[PDB]
Amino acid sequence: SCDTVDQGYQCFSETSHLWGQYAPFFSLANESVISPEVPAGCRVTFAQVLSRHGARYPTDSKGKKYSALIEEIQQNATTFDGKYAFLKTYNYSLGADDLTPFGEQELVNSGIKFYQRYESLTRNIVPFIRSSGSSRVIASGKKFIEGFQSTKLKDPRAQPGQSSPKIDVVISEASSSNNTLDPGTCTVFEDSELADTVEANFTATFVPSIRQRLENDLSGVTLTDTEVTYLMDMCSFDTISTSTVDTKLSPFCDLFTHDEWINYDYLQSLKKYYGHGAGNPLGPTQGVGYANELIARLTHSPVHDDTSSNHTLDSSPATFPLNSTLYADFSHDNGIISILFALGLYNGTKPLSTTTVENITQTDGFSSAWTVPFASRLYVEMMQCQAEQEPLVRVLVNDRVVPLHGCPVDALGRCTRDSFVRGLSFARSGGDWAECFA
Ligand SMILES: *[C@@H]1O[C@H](CO)[C@@H](O)[C@H](O)[C@H]1NC(C)=O
Ligand SMILES: *[C@@H]1O[C@H](CO)[C@@H](O)[C@H](O)[C@H]1NC(C)=O
Ligand SMILES: *[C@@H]1O[C@H](CO)[C@@H](O)[C@H](O)[C@H]1NC(C)=O
Ligand SMILES: *[C@@H]1O[C@H](CO)[C@@H](O)[C@H](O)[C@H]1NC(C)=O
Repeated sequence: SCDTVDQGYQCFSETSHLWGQYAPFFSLANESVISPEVPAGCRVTFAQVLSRHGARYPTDSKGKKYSALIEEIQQNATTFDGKYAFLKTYNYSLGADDLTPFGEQELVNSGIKFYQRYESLTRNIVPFIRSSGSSRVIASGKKFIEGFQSTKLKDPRAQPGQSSPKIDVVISEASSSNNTLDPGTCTVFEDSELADTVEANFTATFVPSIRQRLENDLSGVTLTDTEVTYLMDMCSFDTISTSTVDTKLSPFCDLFTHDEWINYDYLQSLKKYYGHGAGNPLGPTQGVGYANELIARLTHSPVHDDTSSNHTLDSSPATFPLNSTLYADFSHDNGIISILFALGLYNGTKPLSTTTVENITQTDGFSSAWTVPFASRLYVEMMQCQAEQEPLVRVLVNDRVVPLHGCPVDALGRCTRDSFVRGLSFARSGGDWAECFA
């Protein structure tokens, strides 16, 4: 009941919604001031979904550190009581890198939801599908296709025995690969340390108090600030790795107060903002490949790009068809942040304060949790309306209508295609990709 196909993960939302990019997808449809519904007189003629992979186990690296930290807490501490008792016996048995059962289901759900929302097209049109080449992203693509195909089969209006939807293109994450979904070739951006600095500066403003209380409660234990954030991370990973994802919040969660979760969440928005978003000088530049691919799709014309795009892939109709109506792309949070910013979507957002928490009003809709949670989705729609000769573009971020920037937006969040594309002059010029090397 608190976890559904349509509304996502609304369980314990006072905690679970502040885990940033470790938050399980939760729908923001009700938080949308503008209605997500197709307006009257309007028909959707195009839909692209860009999705993150689903909930996962910790990376092997982080998982070794979590697991070693907890042993140390077990070897050293003398008092494990009250909220701390569970820690004496806690037996680290999380897996590593792979999607969890819960994460698998999120993407099945996401396929169901995309199939249903665009049913008057998904009934007879097989989406053209791409995925960044990482096992968890690929597996996610296939779970999404699973749920989509299940729903098509049950739909009385679906044209049956069409080819299956499949992952048409797996884009390489190798270091030499031009990957629009998650670029790794911008040498100077790859070397950036802005995020780390910001992370440390902000963690120093709220973590030491927590560190202190933990050392106080667990006599014999001594912790770094970084270690405290590991036990904060465990609250998400120990909640959504288990069978009890829907019924029980991890015990890690209750070692920290709501106000500390607020800082945690904000910390997570900072890492993403200065790591991959407008805060980082080459962050939005990581999104221009995809933005140029998006424009080719919207205008049914050849990709004009010389940043992250692979030309062998994009100049062939087989691996980059221009008229497929429906498209699905699967990737990582960091690439999705860059793309969100390269598309102008958060150009109402002032650079985030590195010293003080900012609520979702101050940041004008930007947060890690609101943009790239586990199984995040972005939908780009093109629609044709009664009073207008031109197609109108509309964008939703996790079910929230996000008003376009760079073009004359109407009160429904939309701009004409031609003006939206013209607005994307930063991506059209290649953004700051020339600086990847000087
Ligand atoms: C572009 O894609 C092709 C086809 O998958 C591949 O073999 C080649 O490595 C890619 N080139 C770059 C620069 O990514
Ligand atoms: C546990 O004690 C060891 C050895 O004294 C020390 O080096 C380590 O930092 C302590 N760790 C924690 C998490 O308290
Ligand atoms: C890959 O991107 C680089 C850097 O933008 C570009 O110059 C090169 O020609 C591209 N290679 C392919 C196969 O698209
Ligand atoms: C968004 O603002 C950035 C901030 O520099 C600018 O480069 C970009 O062109 C703007 N994009 C749109 C669509 O307005």
